[PDB]
Amino acid sequence: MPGQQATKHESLLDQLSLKGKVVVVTGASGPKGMGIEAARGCAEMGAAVAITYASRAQGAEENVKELEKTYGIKAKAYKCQVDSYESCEKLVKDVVADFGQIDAFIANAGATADSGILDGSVEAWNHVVQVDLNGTFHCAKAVGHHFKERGTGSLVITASMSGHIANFPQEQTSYNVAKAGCIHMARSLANEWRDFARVNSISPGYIDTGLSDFVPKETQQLWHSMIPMGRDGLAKELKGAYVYFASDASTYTTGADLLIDGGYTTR
Amino acid sequence: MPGQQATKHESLLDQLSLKGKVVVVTGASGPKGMGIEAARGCAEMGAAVAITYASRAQGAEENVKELEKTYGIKAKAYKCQVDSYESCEKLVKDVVADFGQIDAFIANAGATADSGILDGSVEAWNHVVQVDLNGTFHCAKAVGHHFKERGTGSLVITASMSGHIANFPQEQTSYNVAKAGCIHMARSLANEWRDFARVNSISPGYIDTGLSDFVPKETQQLWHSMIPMGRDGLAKELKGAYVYFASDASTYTTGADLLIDGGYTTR
Amino acid sequence: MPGQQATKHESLLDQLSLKGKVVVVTGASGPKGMGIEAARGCAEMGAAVAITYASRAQGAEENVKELEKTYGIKAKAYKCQVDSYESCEKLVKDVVADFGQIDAFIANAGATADSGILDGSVEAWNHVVQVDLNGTFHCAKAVGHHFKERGTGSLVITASMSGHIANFPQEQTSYNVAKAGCIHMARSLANEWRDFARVNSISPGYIDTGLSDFVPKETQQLWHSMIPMGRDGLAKELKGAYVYFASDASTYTTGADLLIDGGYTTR
Amino acid sequence: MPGQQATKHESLLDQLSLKGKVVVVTGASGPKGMGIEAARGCAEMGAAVAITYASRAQGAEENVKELEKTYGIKAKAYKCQVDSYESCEKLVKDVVADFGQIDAFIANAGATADSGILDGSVEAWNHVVQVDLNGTFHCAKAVGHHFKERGTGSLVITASMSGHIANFPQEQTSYNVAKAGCIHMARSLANEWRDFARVNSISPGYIDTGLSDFVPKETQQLWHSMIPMGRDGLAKELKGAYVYFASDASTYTTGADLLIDGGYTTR
Ligand code: NA
Ligand code: NA
Repeated sequence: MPGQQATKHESLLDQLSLKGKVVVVTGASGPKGMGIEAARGCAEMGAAVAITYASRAQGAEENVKELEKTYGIKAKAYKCQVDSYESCEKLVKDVVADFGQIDAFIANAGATADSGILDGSVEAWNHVVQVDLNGTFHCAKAVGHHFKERGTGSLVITASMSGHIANFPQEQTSYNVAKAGCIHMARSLANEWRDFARVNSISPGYIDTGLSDFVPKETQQLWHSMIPMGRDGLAKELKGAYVYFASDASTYTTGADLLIDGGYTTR
Repeated sequence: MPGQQATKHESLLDQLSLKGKVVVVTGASGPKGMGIEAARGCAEMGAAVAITYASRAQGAEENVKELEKTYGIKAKAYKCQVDSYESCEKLVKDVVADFGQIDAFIANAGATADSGILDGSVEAWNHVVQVDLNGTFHCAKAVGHHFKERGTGSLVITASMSGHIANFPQEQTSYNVAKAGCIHMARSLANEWRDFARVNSISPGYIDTGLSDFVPKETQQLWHSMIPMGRDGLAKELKGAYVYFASDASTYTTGADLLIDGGYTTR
Repeated sequence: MPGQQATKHESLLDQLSLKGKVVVVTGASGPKGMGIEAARGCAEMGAAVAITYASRAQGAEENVKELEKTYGIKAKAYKCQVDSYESCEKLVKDVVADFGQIDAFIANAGATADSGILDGSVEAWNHVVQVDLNGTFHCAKAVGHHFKERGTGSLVITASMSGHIANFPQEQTSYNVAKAGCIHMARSLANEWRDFARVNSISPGYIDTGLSDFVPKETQQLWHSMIPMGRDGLAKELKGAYVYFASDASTYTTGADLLIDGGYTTR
Repeated sequence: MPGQQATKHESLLDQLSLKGKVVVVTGASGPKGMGIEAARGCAEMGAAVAITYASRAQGAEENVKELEKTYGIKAKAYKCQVDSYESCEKLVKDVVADFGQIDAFIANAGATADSGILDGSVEAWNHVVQVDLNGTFHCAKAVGHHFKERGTGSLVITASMSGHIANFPQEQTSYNVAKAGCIHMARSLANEWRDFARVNSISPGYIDTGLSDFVPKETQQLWHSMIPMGRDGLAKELKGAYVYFASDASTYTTGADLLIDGGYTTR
């Protein structure tokens, strides 16, 4: 396939449709996460969906059941520890073997940092990066081989607004740096794979996935006052961006990043 | 504070659907241009579409007849000179009476520059600025008032990668600067209208709109060798983005810019 | 006459030195301010300095007297209404008639905005854009043709972080937009003037130029909490950057922007 | 002590002076490299420099010899392999002993890649990030502690234009990614250390330092044609920027990036 071409579709619903296509989502283990909302939308467009869990399959099995029944499409759960290259390789191999191919891959590494560099140890730095950055790389490396052979593919990397600015008042430089590396990785691979696959990143701001409770009333109040919208966003508001990049609705969009932060980076 | 709330739809198809809504597109009087494709996509989403045209009511009318016939929705043309605030004002006055409302407004003004500032005259800069910058500003302000009442709205500003880098080898700083202004304008307004409307910008790259003949095949190859995908975009590859921002599929995205340049900015 | 080569100087003090050179500063006209602190730093470098005043020439005369009696260099004042091309072109014709040449040009457009797009009028938008955006275009266009004849030059445009972000809680989109246009204008012009001059820009944050008394203390305490340095900056903190771009200390720096905001945009 | 206080000097020269101060440069073992030129510039300002070498002890010795001859300042070389945190911890400890203190730190971790993500091995990715990104973190963390101890300090991180774009036609995503994290490391750390030190980065473009390995002549022509200035930069053209961020001539500038690429990123 001499380079990636434009969509032969004039119809918008056809550009968005993922019938006959396969999409893998590394998140998709919880009930209201960025991951399952990515799987949700993709399934809604008619795509067979593969989803991964880190250590506990339970939540991931209950999602596969939900995705099948509600959207009536083939879905399966697989284990994946993005921080292990062997695990991500196995992921791509088992999926391709079960689904026959992989058209789009949505990677998501969400380890958080709990301090600044000075207060934090080296191990803790290394960890957030290994998982958040090296984790995304493995995903890309593992699936990029598949894409090059098929002469097609869309890689969607979940970054973060934290890849653009540093959150306040929480100190998490390790996390912000791995996220920025993630954003640029999207631009660099977009170019490296320019003949066969598209690469884009989405940078979400504060999104509630059900763990808002574990946050002090003050802390949240301060954050909201910096978000022009004045409220956290929801994962279901991130489903459109994911399908948008995984489908043929962006056949000319590669190496791009879309901040979904309620306007936080506007100030 | 709060301000704007998340979509009421869990379904992504319901998020994109523009049924029961009004969207106006400027400069959509051509066959295969960024403008019409933005109206086609929206119309496909089942929405009432109002388009505009600078001069010679020709292509606009045929588009109107064609948008109603293949999509079954209400449409209507309107003569508008974005470089005039009175004309935009009148545009939003009329549309609002024939359609009852405007939910989304897609602003487009692509006058171009054929020289640098040293070679161009002051008048040549004034014209590109007034049309491309002040015009988009005329659209925003005129619709802003309307949105501020209904407590809802989405303005999508069609910027350009030229607002990011300076094109080579053609000299067109006036055009560049203008678009840059539109890029940040949408960012500054996302903040200003945080209580009632979302504002986002799309930065297209080299889009073949059926006028490559007016450009030296030598120039194209040079452009092509700087575009990772090695080709020009097609306005249809842009409809998804316009529809993405103008609908309930992006209720937490305000102040964002999406580059659709085949990867041009990547290098 | 060759092109744009690296400095012939190995010593840093030699690259910074503006001995034998002529620099023009448009903002200086008062005892304090970004403009005056630029002239002083350049003068301290041994340059011949020409400064401008919008009117109320007395203040510009005072400064001229100071520079010459403090640094022992030659200096003079001229009137320039950056919003008038002819004024800027006459500004260049005069300086050169009296100085013989212009090596560096530091353009400053001071127009401020006092409201958002909705409350402000079109007249108000136009003014700020004409003065802040077009006025800088006028400056560059005026000094550009001279720089082209000599095969050398250094244009430094004073932008603002407002061109990077939207100030909070005051609404000043026109200003922010004009400022964005200016950051990109220096990028685009760095490429346009690539065979003869360099073009860079400075994006200062909150600088105590002498009007903090007007801004409510409550508002000033809010800004301060959003600046990691937690204070306003001082114009003496700008002269370092000014001589940097205007002197041979940056013969390979062109098309870049230097943020001096106390880490404001960092968040 | 509201965060960081502005320079007490009004004189630029007095602000640029580094007398009574100590600065360390990570890799100044060559004759015309970025680091030795940073070390000269600082010396010239009257600083006691402390350069390091990974293994080139003899090379670091010729430099110390020279730095002491021409500038008659105190200079000592040390061995440090940035990918080792232990080696950076003992770097600081040692310097603090021999010089009593460190006022400015200039890190320059620049190992290269030579291939893209698909042809490259996992270890190859790991190596570049560990030295270029984790290497830089080590320096920041090792010296960070010391800065917080004196409530003063400047860290100048040498990133790279590759941190902004992706080099063409050579594939080096790992390098670009590591550089991207370094740029954002500077902003995030600027915010983290807001109470005792500034942090900034320089993103040089292509620089002829001494060795640019074996790259076909035709590729080198390709690079030059993408550099508006049309030439490689020299390291001596980078010294002004290093001294700028290292001294008091930049007391309100923190969290910023300064591109020195002959205008490459401009396009
Ligand atoms: Na570029
Ligand atoms: Na911010």
